[PDB]
Amino acid sequence: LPKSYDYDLIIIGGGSGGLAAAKEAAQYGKKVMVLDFVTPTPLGTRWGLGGTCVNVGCIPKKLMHQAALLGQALQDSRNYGWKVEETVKHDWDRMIEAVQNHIGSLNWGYRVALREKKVVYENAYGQFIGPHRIKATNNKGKEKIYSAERFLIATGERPRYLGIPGDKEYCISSDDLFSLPYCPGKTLVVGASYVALECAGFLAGIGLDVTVMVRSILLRGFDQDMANKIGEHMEEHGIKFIRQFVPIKVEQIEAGTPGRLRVVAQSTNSEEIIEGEYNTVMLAIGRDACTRKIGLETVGVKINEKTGKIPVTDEEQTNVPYIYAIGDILEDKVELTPVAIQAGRLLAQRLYAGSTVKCDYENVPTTVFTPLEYGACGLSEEKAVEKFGEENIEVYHSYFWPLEWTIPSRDNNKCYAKIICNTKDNERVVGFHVLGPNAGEVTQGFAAALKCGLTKKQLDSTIGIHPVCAEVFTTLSVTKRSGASIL
Amino acid sequence: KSYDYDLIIIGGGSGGLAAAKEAAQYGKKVMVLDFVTPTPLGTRWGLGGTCVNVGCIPKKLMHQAALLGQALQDSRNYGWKVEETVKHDWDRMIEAVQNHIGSLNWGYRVALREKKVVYENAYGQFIGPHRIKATNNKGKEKIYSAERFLIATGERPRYLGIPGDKEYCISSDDLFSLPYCPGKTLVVGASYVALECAGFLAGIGLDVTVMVRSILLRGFDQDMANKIGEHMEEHGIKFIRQFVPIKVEQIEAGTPGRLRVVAQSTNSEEIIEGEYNTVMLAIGRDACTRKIGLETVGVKINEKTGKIPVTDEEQTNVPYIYAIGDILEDKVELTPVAIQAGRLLAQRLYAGSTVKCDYENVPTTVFTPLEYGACGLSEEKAVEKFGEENIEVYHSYFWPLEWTIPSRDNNKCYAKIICNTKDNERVVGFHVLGPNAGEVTQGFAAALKCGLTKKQLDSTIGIHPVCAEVFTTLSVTKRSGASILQAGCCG
Ligand SMILES: Cc1cc2nc3c(=O)[nH]c(=O)nc-3n(C[C@H](O)[C@H](O)[C@H](O)COP(=O)(O)OP(=O)(O)OC[C@H]3O[C@@H](n4cnc5c(N)ncnc54)[C@H](O)[C@@H]3O)c2cc1C
Ligand SMILES: Cc1cc2nc3c(=O)[nH]c(=O)nc-3n(C[C@H](O)[C@H](O)[C@H](O)COP(=O)(O)OP(=O)(O)OC[C@H]3O[C@@H](n4cnc5c(N)ncnc54)[C@H](O)[C@@H]3O)c2cc1C
Repeated sequence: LPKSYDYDLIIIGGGSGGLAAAKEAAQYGKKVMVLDFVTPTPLGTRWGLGGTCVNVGCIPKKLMHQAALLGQALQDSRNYGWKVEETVKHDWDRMIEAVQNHIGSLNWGYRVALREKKVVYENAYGQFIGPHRIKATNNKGKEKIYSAERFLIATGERPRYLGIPGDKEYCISSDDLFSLPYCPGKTLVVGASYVALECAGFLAGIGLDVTVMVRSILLRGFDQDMANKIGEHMEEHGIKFIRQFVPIKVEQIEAGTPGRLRVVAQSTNSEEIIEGEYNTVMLAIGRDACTRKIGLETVGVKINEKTGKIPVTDEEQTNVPYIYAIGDILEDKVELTPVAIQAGRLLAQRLYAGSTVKCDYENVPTTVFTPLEYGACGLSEEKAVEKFGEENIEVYHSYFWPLEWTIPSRDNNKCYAKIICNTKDNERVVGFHVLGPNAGEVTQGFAAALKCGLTKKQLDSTIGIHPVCAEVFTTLSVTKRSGASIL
Repeated sequence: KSYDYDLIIIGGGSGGLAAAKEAAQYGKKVMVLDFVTPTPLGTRWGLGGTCVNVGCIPKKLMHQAALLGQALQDSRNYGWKVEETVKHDWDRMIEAVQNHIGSLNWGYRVALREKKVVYENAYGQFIGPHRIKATNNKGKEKIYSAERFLIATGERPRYLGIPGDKEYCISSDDLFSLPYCPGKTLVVGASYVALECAGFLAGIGLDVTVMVRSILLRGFDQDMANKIGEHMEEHGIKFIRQFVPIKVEQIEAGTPGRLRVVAQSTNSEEIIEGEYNTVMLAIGRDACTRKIGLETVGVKINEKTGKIPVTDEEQTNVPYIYAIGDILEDKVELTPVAIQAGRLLAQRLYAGSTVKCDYENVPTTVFTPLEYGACGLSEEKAVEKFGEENIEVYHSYFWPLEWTIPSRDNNKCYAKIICNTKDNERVVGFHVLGPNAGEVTQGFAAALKCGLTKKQLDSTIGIHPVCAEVFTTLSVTKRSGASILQAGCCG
């Protein structure tokens, strides 16, 4: 009668948002349970507690990015006086081992964090079966049913495939790459998402022959001027591109570790068809919300059956009152770990602690870890013009050259900076974009500045820090309208 | 009213060249005098100022060489097949650093020619109202008149009045061009210069020691300072605390030679002595305001400190004479600040701008082995100004993803913001000890210019996985008592 459900809250999904909400909730003394299960990849790769970010996302992605940056660091050191050979060899295996070992340490940590906070953790797949009731199936098949006063859906997504011959059977994806047991060799990454380019990037940085087949534009959604510059930088530094082509079939010329596959691709506007041979073929074309097979119908949760995303209120509530959702699965939000975490944390506070602070998904900063990092926050130049009108938007930009690059004598005028201003609003800074080293580190603070209503005037009154990249933003004086060169 | 120039600028450094260029842009006739008086050992350098030749630029570049050494070690675990120990070539480094400086020197000259600014490589001194004498290198003098003057003369490495220093010791001015590897070195003092150089020299593979009179980094937050101290000590750099040297003597000339430093305790009658190959003096700097005939024109300066008191518009007591840069009294001794002032000043005069240079919450970064960025009040200064009870301090440790594979330095990086509870917990102080601290600090500075509040900070989302994000989620205050050991195995 008065709440005798099994738990005050059940969380489907032990990833970024999941674990965040779990911990926050436990802190206010609620009986919480977290179900987390990892469904193997078509090739049978699986991993521990943590979510996408910990095992197959940010964490390992960044670390390999770093291995690539360090190779560059080995070359840069020659001119600064370190006596190193001109060509240093890299060991895939040694790397993966190290990365997987860190991951393992994180898996275990999350497990312990849960135990310590008195949160029950079942490594089982969940699916609702009826109001306030869920079924959990473990790895052996054994099932059990639990009731709970509320539910949080934090299930995340997974690498999408092409419906084409040979993919699930021969191709790998983000899920497999970070634990690959052999050097991928001549690789072909397919798609032009953040993931696509980031991986093509580190793969090239560690010495492999890489090619990237794109269907249309690079980084759809991101500022196109910037994207194109990332493209250009990648192309100038190894990575080869095949533009306007989608593959139609992949066939195994020979199994191995790695083997040899042949990819047959077709033009997206010609009847032209090509074919090439590669050791590995990574599919990085998009990801699919894990919202379909969890029996949402039995409980009444309305999801956009088209996209897979779960519409939700500004408080992360679904149509069904006692069921909430956060994370990648949300519809029209931001598909990033910190967001998932913020939502999870604040939601729990809103329920179990009287907080009334809603997660703010506006001008969420982001960074794409391509060989030349790109950081960003706010409107792209396109989306800015559209929203306020070409006439009311001023664009201040400038190239720049990292002091650290002068001795090695490389890449002058590749790094780029631009802010977007709203003339109708005291030249408010509505867009912040930076292409260059340590882009994430540079962007974080300017994000807190946009949350404060940074004005070009106030920016101009800030003094830069010399000599560091980030200062280029304190002295932007050339506008794009003007016409002046910044080259 | 028939003067030779609309403006004469003494000093072709950071603020000098900035005002020069800005003024020329509004079509005024401008002249810049820049002369470099050698170091007791006779080192000299081109156009540019302290920062270009013997400051920021070469300082950071070497800091970088030290970081790359660490990058070489870090690369092994990420799979790169590198030796355990790589040797460093001092000569090759300096040649490269000096080559960049050179290109910068030339650059600045061309920038002046192109903007139609007259450059005289001569030392200047006022001789009487609106008139100055310029003495070149050979001795030949000339006199010029101008409707207004800008004093942007900067400072120079200060010495100890003690036996053997000017004769056997090097300073920031010499180090960046040193023609030989300094070998076992002893750095005297604990200024940011002191620590930064001790830092890179150690990072490059040298035996380094640091003799300190009292506290490290006087002026900066002490909790932070101490942490840098501790980090340096734990990573090579040796320290001798509470000791000032009393005499330095050459046990044997050479490249480098061998010197013997004799030092006296600062609270005991104890005296010690050690032998070193080089001895760098980094105890402070002196304002170049004394030998420029300021009396002949009436310019009033603080005769004690050497600094020139000035208005909020950078004006001296003498209306047609202005001053910017390190020289100023109670300002901020940083290149970007000199530049801002110089630029804005020229606009105020020659363009009707009414925008004054804002010296409040100027961000800064001490490039020690573990960088330290900062902006606004220190914790100490915040407490004093608003009262212990009204100050809340949010802090946390953090561990760079980049350092996990090489498995090193867990919980060394540290972050802390100071808030004023009486003012919607405004963020009055921002301090971060970790990699790329300048890059991390720059943006939060623009935030403080906007009145960033802890609430607004909390509403900002972090970028993952990046160091700077630790600031978006500070929940532990110092008052509370909670421990902040953030990162063992997880969270
Ligand atoms: C290659 C790659 C790189 C990325 N890089 C970054 C980056 O640098 N920065 C950033 O912010 N974001 C990055 N992301 C995105 C980030 O990983 C996601 O935004 C974040 O992980 C979403 O957290 P989540 O909890 O909502 O989804 P998830 O983290 O994926 O949590 C989902 C968990 O739920 C489990 N699960 C699913 N269904 C069930 C069920 N029915 N029962 C039990 N358990 C279930 C899943 O197996 C999974 O472990 C990256 C993603 C990828 C793929
Ligand atoms: C080792 C070191 C590291 C530093 N690192 C940093 C850093 O990382 N970031 C930062 O912001 N700041 C740094 N600084 C401080 C920065 O260099 C100064 O704040 C800045 O250079 C001051 O510019 P200025 O024009 O006021 O003086 P200066 O730049 O030094 O310009 C002075 C010029 O005037 C010339 N001159 C002097 N008298 C005469 C005369 N009578 N006639 C003709 N010419 C004359 C001098 O030779 C000199 O070239 C550092 C300083 C040092 C010493």
